[PDB]
Amino acid sequence: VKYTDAQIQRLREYGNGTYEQKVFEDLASRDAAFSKEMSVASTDNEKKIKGMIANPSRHGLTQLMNDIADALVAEGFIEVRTPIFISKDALARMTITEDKPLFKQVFWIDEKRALRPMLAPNLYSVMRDLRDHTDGPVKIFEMGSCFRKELEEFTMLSLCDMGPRGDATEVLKNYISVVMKAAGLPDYDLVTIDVEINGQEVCSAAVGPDVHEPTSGAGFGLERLLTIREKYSTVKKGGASISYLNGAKIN
Amino acid sequence: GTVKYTDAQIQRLREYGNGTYEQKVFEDLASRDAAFSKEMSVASTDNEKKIKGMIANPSRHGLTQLMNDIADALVAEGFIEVRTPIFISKDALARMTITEDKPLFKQVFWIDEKRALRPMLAPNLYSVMRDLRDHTDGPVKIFEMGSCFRKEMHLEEFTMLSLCDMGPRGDATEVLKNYISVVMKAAGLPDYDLVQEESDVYKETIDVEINGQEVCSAAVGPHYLDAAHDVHEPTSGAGFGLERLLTIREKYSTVKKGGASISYLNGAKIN
Ligand SMILES: Nc1ncnc2c1ncn2[C@@H]1O[C@H](COP(=O)(O)OP(=O)(O)OP(=O)(O)O)[C@@H](O)[C@H]1O
Ligand SMILES: Nc1ncnc2c1ncn2[C@@H]1O[C@H](COP(=O)(O)O)[C@@H](O)[C@H]1O
Ligand SMILES: [NH3+][C@@H](Cc1ccc2[nH]c3ccccc3c(=O)c2c1)C(=O)O
Ligand SMILES: [Mg+2]
Ligand SMILES: [Mg+2]
Ligand SMILES: [Mg+2]
Repeated sequence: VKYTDAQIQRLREYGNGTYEQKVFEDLASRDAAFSKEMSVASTDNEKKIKGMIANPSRHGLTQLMNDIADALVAEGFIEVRTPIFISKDALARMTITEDKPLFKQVFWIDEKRALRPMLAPNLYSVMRDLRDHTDGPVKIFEMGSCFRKELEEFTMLSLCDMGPRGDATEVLKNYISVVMKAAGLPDYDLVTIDVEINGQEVCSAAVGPDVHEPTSGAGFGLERLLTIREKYSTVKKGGASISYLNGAKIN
Repeated sequence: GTVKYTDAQIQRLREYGNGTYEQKVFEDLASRDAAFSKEMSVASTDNEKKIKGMIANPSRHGLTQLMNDIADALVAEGFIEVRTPIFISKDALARMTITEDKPLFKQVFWIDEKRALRPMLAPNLYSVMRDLRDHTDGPVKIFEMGSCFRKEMHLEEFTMLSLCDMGPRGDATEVLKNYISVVMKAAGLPDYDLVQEESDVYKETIDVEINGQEVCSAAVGPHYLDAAHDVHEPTSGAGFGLERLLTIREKYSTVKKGGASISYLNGAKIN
């Protein structure tokens, strides 16, 4: 006997335990355990919010962004910031056309512009222009909000490099290692390449997608990383919200 | 003399250059045009040097660094850093008194019939601060840094830093002035003026100006706005334009160079 779907939802509202795994042998014992775990979840949540107010910290998502960013700069990556608005033409050069399914997920701002659903269009542009100014490899990254109709707003970390690279795949796997280790998630699986933790995809990366330079890139979902690391019971608690703050429900 | 660079020449000089071209005066058109030619070459050269320096010495972004400098200073003062959604509701805008008839309403980017890109951080911050009051009897002090959007030193996407305090100990105006000092000093801009300005949302604000350029609007209340958000105690708050601060501190010739861009990187044009 397990918690009902409704009970799971109620437990996850204020609690960050792993309630789906629990089994009982009696509706009566399920119900008694549920009552106790709901009370513990709620009191634990209240104590946690009372603690943040009393000892404020950098936001958990901001802290994670800083930890990863300082690691990438030490690896030689330039941090860039690009606009949230992108053009329809930019999406089309990404092959996101009325045909592709991602297109139907795009938030349009007007007839010619959209909220970016990924960071790559802008980063490709910046990377290519930076290469106009140097003979060497160019390595950049951005962290920022992306938007898709479904989290509808999520924070992507995208890194990319252009230029000569001995063993592109090995180099890309090392970039992934730098990020994951800096994020506090050193244990993960690789599946052009996907990063999974217990089957949950947290990164998609690839080597080398009219003359072009060698290029590779990796995109991480930072709320997903934070959720896994802090063992929050939903992906809606660690990022931007007016209901949650650093894992705790404020209302 | 009395001859200046033309408006078009000023725009051309500022594309790659961060000098103060609007101050130049010349005897005649020939001397103006000769100086323009020389200064355009200097600007392009200096710009290329800056780009090559950034490539040789990769760094955090200047806007990110400013955001961290100020945020660390506020957390040290006991402010909670929050992050709230970019999307907000039409009702939330109405609660700020941003309704159909108001000028700012015409500046709003709508996502659908009920939701918009936030033009300001106050709507979400009011909600969060009010809910945090449910959990403490003491001061509630929060801030957010994040993109806001307006149809328009103006950008259509800009980064606001908004702070607010519900129930501070002491006079709300002196407390607000001290918080402004913390931010401005942490931003590397200790010299500024505080100027009363009119506001259709707040009635009157205290603005932070540097050489006449607004970089922040701040206010206590007003009471009708607090009551509209179920807040029944003294509140204050301040909203800073981070690109404006960075532009002034780094002496960039336009506000488009230090923030998010596909043409500029930390003051230098890459294309
Ligand atoms: N379009 C914009 N681009 C860049 N910064 C902006 C923009 N609008 C506002 N800001 C910054 O946000 C701060 C707080 O926003 P506020 O609502 O007071 O702006 P505002 O009074 O409309 O400004 P302005 O008179 O300069 O248009 C402003 O002091 C300014 O520093
Ligand atoms: N709707 C979403 N919510 C949260 N994270 C997302 C979302 N879409 C994509 N991501 C993250 O972004 C990464 C790259 O996305 P994609 O470009 O779709 O492969 C994924 O591996 C996820 O971690
Ligand atoms: N005038 C700008 C500046 C502004 C001024 C007063 C404020 N007071 C507040 C009170 C509670 C919650 C948040 C705020 C806050 O954002 C805030 C911001 C704007 O709002 O765009
Ligand atoms: Mg304005
Ligand atoms: Mg103004
Ligand atoms: Mg103002």
